[PDB]
Amino acid sequence: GDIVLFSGSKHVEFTDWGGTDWPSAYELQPPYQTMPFDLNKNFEIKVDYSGADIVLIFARWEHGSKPQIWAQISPYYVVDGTAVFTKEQIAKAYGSDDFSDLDYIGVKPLPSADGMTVTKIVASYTS
Repeated sequence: GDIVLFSGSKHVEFTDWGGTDWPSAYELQPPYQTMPFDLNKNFEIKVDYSGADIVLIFARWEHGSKPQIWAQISPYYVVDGTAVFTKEQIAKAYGSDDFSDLDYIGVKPLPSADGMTVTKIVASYTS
């Protein structure tokens, strides 16, 4: 299956690492929002974007003894203005493919004069 998480034209301005705030094109908080795709499946996240380089963040906030995970990943690869992020890649960054503690998923730009525009985000299942 292919699951559209967003389609349209979402623009994010972010011209440098100036502030402590870091704006996103797309965010999910699994503990708080019903999920549009199944993290347990072998998935890839595909993002059609332009204007800035792009990063996917899987994060777990710090809770007692467990540290904050900020699994920021560059695309597994980019093709044709589409970034592809894989579960295996995400898992390697996150430390595991156990997402039972996952607090945050964010798609974010790196600094850009023009800002980043996302047109489509798709989760597809791979096997």
